[PDB]
Amino acid sequence: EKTVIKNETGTISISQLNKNVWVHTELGSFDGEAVPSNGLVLNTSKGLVLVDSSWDDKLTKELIEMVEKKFQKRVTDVIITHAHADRIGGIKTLKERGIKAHSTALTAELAKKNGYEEPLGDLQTVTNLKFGNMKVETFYPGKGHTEDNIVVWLPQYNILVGGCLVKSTSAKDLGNVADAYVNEWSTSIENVLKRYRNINAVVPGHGEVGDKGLLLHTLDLLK
Ligand SMILES: [Zn+2]
Ligand SMILES: [Zn+2]
Repeated sequence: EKTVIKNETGTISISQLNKNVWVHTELGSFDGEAVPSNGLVLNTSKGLVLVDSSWDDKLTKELIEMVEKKFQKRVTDVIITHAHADRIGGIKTLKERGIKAHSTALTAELAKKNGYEEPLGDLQTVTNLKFGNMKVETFYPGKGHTEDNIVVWLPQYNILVGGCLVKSTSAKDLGNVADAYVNEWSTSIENVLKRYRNINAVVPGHGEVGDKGLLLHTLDLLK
């Protein structure tokens, strides 16, 4: 069984996928309803790297503090996968702590438009990063859940962070489609399936970790 570690109220939890990769999950509170959100923690020889922040600054601060204490190293970098609050809500905390906040230019453009502090806008359609020995690829597959959503691939593990482009099994509909492109979203998923033909685990933006079947599930929800 996978190691799971929580804060006191259970609003932040980390679950181990392998020696150096954990999923972080936080509960936001909205109209009295708990709404969970996932990202990744990468434990690298040169610091911790997160995929996504959290709903707000309070949660982002607590997440950073938890992982820095546990892994005994600093959070150095975060990859922001689109400009909604569950992804980027902690950007003020990142910037003031000197944590590098990577994003596409479009994500940065949308963040600014919406009144958030800006991430770096450094990621291209395909970008390859390396942190210590940890390899990370970012990929913009096209519009879907939002116009700017990217996925993150760990080629040493064939782990895909689908983010909010990819729905969990428990999701029975597409959720928030105000900012979505539902006629393009299938093609974007197909672009991911074509790029990564052998996938070991898929982390959705919300809900339980799964596998390639989550991509197929999302295709079915788009019919
Ligand atoms: Zn979103
Ligand atoms: Zn989301």
